[PDB]
Amino acid sequence: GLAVELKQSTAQAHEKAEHSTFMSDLLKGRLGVAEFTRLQEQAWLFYTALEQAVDAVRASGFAESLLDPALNRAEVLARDLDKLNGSSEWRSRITASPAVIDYVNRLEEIRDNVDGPALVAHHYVRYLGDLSGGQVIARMMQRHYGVDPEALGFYHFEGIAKLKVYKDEYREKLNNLELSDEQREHLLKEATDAFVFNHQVFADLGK
Ligand SMILES: OC[C@H]1O[C@@](CO)(O[C@H]2O[C@H](CO)[C@@H](O)[C@H](O)[C@H]2O)[C@@H](O)[C@@H]1O
Repeated sequence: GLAVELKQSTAQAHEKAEHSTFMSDLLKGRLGVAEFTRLQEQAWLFYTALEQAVDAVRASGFAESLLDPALNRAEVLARDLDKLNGSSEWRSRITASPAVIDYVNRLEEIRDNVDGPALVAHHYVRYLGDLSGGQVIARMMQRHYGVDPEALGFYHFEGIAKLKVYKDEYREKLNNLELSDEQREHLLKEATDAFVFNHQVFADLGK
């Protein structure tokens, strides 16, 4: 099944992502609200691009049931940033890091080429992450740094009642997605690329 193969093919990349110095220090309480805010600013950039690609692919008629609009984060994230930054000034202030430029470039290639299988790979890596370790991240931003949960809306999925149930549903959708042999190979390859982009985002954030 695709869901298992995806999890296995990306296991090494997941571990490397999880143990990046920036993410490691952030989660262990060794940084601060400021760094979490820098992370969320960069995320707003790549989620904006991700969700444009999602919009394109869904509109094209591919992976429709997987591409649940309830997952959209860009507007929720903008409200978090308004809270974290104390105004909407950040919008005209933020600059993409070199890793984010590469990530956004890939996502815009996917969008404009309407590369459905690639988009699914990117969707899995980000959204299943948010529904998973993202829950731990939100808890630890509050506990380590006193971030108000009003500024952690990113990690809350309105009108998803049960996260584990949702993820099992998601994995079943992956398993039933019709793919040619090369589309499947491409999806798997792109999933590891997606993890590597995130690794590079964290590396730039650590400096
Ligand atoms: O579980 C998430 C993800 O982590 C991986 C590799 O990083 O597995 C590691 O962590 C698991 C628990 O979270 C352990 O059971 C496993 O032994 C360890 O390698 C991936 O396999 C997994 O999808």
